[PDB]
Amino acid sequence: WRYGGDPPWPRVSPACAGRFQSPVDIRPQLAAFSPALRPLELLGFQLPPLPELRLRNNGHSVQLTLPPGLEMALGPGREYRALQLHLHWGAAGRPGSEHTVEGHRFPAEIHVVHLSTAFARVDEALGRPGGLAVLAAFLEEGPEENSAYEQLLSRLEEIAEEGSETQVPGLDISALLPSDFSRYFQYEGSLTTPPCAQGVIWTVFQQTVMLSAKQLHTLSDTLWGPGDSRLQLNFRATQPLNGRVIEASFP
Amino acid sequence: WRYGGDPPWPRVSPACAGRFQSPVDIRPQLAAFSPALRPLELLGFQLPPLPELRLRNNGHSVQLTLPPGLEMALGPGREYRALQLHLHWGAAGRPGSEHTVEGHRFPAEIHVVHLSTAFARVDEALGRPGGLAVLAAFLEEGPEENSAYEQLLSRLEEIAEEGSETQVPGLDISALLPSDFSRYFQYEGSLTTPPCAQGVIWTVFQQTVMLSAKQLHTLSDTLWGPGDSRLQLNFRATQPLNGRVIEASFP
Ligand SMILES: CC#CCN1C(=O)c2ccc(S(N)(=O)=O)cc2S1(=O)=O
Ligand SMILES: CC#CCN1C(=O)c2ccc(S(N)(=O)=O)cc2S1(=O)=O
Ligand SMILES: [Zn+2]
Ligand SMILES: [Zn+2]
Repeated sequence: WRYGGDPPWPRVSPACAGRFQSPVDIRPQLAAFSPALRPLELLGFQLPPLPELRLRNNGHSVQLTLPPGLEMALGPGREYRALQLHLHWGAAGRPGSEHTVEGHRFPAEIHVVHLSTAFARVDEALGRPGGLAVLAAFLEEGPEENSAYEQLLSRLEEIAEEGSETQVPGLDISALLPSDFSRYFQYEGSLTTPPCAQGVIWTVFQQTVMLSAKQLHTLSDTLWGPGDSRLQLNFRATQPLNGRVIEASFP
Repeated sequence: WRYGGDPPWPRVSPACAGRFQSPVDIRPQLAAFSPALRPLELLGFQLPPLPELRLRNNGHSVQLTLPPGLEMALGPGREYRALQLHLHWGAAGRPGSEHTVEGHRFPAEIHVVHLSTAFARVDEALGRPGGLAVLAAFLEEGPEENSAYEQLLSRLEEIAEEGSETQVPGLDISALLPSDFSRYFQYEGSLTTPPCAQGVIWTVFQQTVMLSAKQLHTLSDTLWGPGDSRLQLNFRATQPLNGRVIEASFP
């Protein structure tokens, strides 16, 4: 399968035509204030410089392999451990966030993928409710160079070829995420690529994160995808809610 | 394991010493109104007389094994299928519900235990997020007699012995529950007997079900448990929320 260019995704993966798919369009005034949504807890994310982390070009995105010990909680006793993170982005002049807010698509989007501590392996967790949790944040253009993201973007050139990978030194993973861990949207959806497994809890931060133009450009323009072809516009059209009510941690 | 004496429940099952156990004390004052909680939807609960259902005195409760085909959804994409239902009660002039409201203990309580459609069987579901779900309703003393419960209560004589069972014709299982599926409390808890696995979603109706006084005597008076003792006060001690917030489908 490929981003923008058949095969159609149900042909390759019928799950992708399920009723509860991701990403989705967030319409904050139809979201539901749920006071029981407490602040996110992220421990162990402040990594030292060694060991090094694997950063690969998989042709569908750039992916950082996170080590054991990144622990996350959506609620009391509802804990997770981070596996990896990756990005989604547009092209020159065009946005490529997966999730949108009232129609507005953001320049790019970070996804940090976690596994319920109730499941030992990802493949037990796939398809099961709550088995996987993704923290999503939006990246926009702001006036300043973002130093947390620079640590990755400055390494993009070395893995421009589809399938190539490099070791980067450890970074503070939490530094790539927004400021208020108490302000987010949450719904249950799916993987946004095949196999499109449902049961994924999606937490989308209410706050954005700001990158320079040199940094967003670097993100879309540096990487080569499948075929003699650029890795760009690697997002999925927003999917219908089909009766799902998006929740908000804030009024 | 039993209610009143040894063995102690953590010595049986380690999970019975978990932080997030059931039952709890529902203080509506502190419940988070959550407008994403829509009305519950049952399917296939209106059973014909054949096939018949096994009703058992397992020495801890009276338990009705339910057939295939009984579908329940907590909301869009949160789908379960019913396994069994059972009862908790007190004694003469003593209440026996597991859950209490602002300290109030009700005469008895019906549990309807469900399995997430993501799991083929209970052992896969235990301890997993949302793996099992229980619908709980309180039974109160009422003026007129309940004809739905008379179908079951009239058969208790036949299973007085501990470990005995009978076969009863099918019935509207939903008529054993309140008519209002829209107004409820929801929280994440445990099973209230070993192995006491967490990750269980408890939905507690605020509408009660009404049984005549004799019916409540029939329930509490008829059955025999371990030793030469009646089966009575077969509820577990109220457990602390330990930071969990109960949600409410209504303001
Ligand atoms: C099979 C398998 C697997 C692992 N994953 C994916 O394919 C996939 C696709 C999209 C995402 S995304 N856009 O975060 O949901 C995450 C994953 S994954 O769990 O790491
Ligand atoms: C192992 C196994 C099993 C099945 N179940 C239990 O042990 C248990 C305990 C308490 C309840 S209760 N009192 O409703 O929580 C229900 C079940 S069960 O799922 O049918
Ligand atoms: Zn993604
Ligand atoms: Zn019970």
